[PDB]
Amino acid sequence: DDYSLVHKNILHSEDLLKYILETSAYPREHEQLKGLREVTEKHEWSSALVPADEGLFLSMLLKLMNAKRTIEIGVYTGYSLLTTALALPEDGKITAIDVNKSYYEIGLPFIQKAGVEHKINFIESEALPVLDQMLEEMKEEDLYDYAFVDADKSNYANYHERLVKLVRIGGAILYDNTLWFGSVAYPEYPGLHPEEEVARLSFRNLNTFLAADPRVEISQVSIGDGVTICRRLY
Amino acid sequence: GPGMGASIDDYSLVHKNILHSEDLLKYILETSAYPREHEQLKGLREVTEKHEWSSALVPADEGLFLSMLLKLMNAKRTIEIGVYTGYSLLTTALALPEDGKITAIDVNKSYYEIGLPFIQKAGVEHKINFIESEALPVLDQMLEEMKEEDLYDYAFVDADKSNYANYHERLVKLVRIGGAILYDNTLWFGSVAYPEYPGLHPEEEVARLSFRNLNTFLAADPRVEISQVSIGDGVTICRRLY
Ligand SMILES: Nc1ncnc2c1ncn2[C@@H]1O[C@H](CSCC[C@H](N)C(=O)O)[C@@H](O)[C@H]1O
Ligand SMILES: Nc1ncnc2c1ncn2[C@@H]1O[C@H](CSCC[C@H](N)C(=O)O)[C@@H](O)[C@H]1O
Ligand SMILES: [Mg+2]
Ligand SMILES: [Mg+2]
Repeated sequence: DDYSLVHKNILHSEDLLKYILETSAYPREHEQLKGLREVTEKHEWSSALVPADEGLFLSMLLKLMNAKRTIEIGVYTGYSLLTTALALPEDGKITAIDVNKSYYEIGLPFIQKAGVEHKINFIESEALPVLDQMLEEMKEEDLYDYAFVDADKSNYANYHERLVKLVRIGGAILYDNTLWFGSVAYPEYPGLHPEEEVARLSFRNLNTFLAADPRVEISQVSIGDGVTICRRLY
Repeated sequence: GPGMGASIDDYSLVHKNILHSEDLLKYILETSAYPREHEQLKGLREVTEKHEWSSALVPADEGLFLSMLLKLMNAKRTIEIGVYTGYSLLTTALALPEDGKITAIDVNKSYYEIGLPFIQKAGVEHKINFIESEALPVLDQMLEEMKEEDLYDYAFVDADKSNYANYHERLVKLVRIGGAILYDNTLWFGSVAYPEYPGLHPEEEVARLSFRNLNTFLAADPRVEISQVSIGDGVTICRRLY
């Protein structure tokens, strides 16, 4: 974590974010999500964690659209994955993909105690080959309702070209961190780790592309670090 | 407020935003909102920006989020409480299918008639039943006449800010199980973040205290699941559980 941006907020004060979390998020957070978050807070990459207010937003979307089959790309310790698994019905199904299974094992005991591991097919791999392989075998009747994209930041455009064919018409594709700590707002942004700058430029290009992509409708939402919701049109 | 009482000259929060910079908000609007905004929404927004109550207008990024929720949940029958010039109402009517139906309520029809030419030009006024009235008597009459068959899929609440809690007690019975109730402005320019806050007009302070109480109440209400979203001035989404 030699990164520069980890502690930057997109909201105007730490006090405002704290108010949201303490008033509206933590009281509604499943005990196993609380447990998973607290153990993840001890980890070196805790800054990658999907925050608790964003989690409840993901859950609300899944329930409002009556999602049943989803894909979760970029799992880390499993906060967004457990959010999804708790939101789905008892017979819901999730394909979860991450290059690093050791991160998943940090949160897996909490997923198991929540009683939802049976919904999850965890695949340890880089996401792009898995999505390529899904496209070759995907039957139209098995298209996903919802995809959450939170893996290699520099690769979101490549994920998008597969996902617009893997989610159903009317299904949702959510891209996490599309404001990149607010640093996308300017053509140049000093002081970044070179990997952070790669990600920043990738998101500026992605945001412009998705706003013109005729295959989806979009809504960029200033929650967490920015989330762009895409809905497949055809 | 826009509906009744104090003028805009007294208000203290109008120039605040919940995001960390105006540059970030401008980036969101110019990159992701304006390119996806219907030309009649653009026209309605631009005429409304010149009105004395422009601070109450639902912004363009929030509008596209409302549209996205409506479409993802396949909403068909909705209620819009607090219309003003009609930005969120036109957003809803464009999002709904051709046979969608909206019950729109506002105490001031003259505000609505500012936006009506754009709604007409957009070709979706046929979906809208506009009712000029305070909202509570209308909702109470709906409670007496409603059958389970005709419950609303979605309600957008953006009327008298001091009175959302009373709206909520009706809407949890008027929206179907699994349907959505959205409360607008629940972060009130960030001023909800402290028990005490300096220098607001009495009406702004009454609204601030109302939102602090509402946010605590909704988080404790077993009838709904919630998500408070830091878009616009804060939107709290509620989903009816029973
Ligand atoms: N090419 C790749 N394919 C799949 N996963 C990748 C990847 N590159 C990085 N990742 C994974 O992407 C994750 C980003 S952090 C994901 C956070 C998680 N969604 C949450 O709810 O908190 C890390 O776990 C990392 O191991
Ligand atoms: N008691 C009441 N019943 C119904 N409408 C009310 C009301 N008190 C105030 N209002 C109306 O609530 C509106 C708040 S501003 C609404 C903004 C609008 N939703 C948008 O998309 O921009 C004003 O038009 C005001 O006239
Ligand atoms: Mg992320
Ligand atoms: Mg409002």
